[PDB]
Amino acid sequence: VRIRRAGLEDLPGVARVLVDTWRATYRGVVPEAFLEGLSYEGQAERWAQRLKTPTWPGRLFVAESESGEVVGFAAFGPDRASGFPGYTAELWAIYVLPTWQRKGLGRALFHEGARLLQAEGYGRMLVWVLKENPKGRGFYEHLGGVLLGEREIELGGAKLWEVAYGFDLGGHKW
Ligand SMILES: CC(=O)SCCNC(=O)CCNC(=O)[C@H](O)C(C)(C)COP(=O)(O)OP(=O)(O)OC[C@H]1O[C@@H](n2cnc3c(N)ncnc32)[C@H](O)[C@@H]1OP(=O)(O)O
Repeated sequence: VRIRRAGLEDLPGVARVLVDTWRATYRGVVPEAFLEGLSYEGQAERWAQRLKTPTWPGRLFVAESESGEVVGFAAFGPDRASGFPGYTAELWAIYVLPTWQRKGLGRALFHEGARLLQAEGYGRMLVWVLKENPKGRGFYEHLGGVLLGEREIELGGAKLWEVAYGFDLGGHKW
């Protein structure tokens, strides 16, 4: 239903959306061991430390169900040294619980963050997504993202490919 900035009380819910969607989306792509390892508590604490840090440049958003549960979230911030001059912002994470997907929540989250990054003066934003994640890829391609590059990372013990999509913030109306 609605999108808003996250508060500290929203984090336990943010952590569940994160872990549950990671588990549902990366089955057979990211090692089972690693996926089983994710922690609701660990995740909630990590975001909590960030939210509590006054100088943290990250921006957090959550998507609410009709009754108010946190069923989606998105984090935006400065790029994390991706090596693409001209791309100063990055979509750190965006996840919507499987059953709440394809109802416009991801788009709404995306637009809210891009709007804020635009107001903060970032010219362009990129996003990294697993080469083997059709869901996220299809979503970004549909939204206009242009393929920028790729890199191999290692999650769990697995070496995996990741691709980047670029989006224009300046000038565009989000
Ligand atoms: C940010 C990094 O972590 S990359 C990882 C991204 N997260 C994941 O892959 C986790 C699994 N997936 C999800 O959480 C969600 O599906 C997301 C975040 C990828 C997308 O959010 P959703 O709410 O499902 O998409 P939403 O309903 O807002 O779709 C918006 C538009 O994109 C289109 N779209 C969304 N996904 C796809 C897709 N996979 N293929 C083609 N089109 C798509 C929708 O049809 C819609 O089109 P429309 O505006 O013309 O009607």
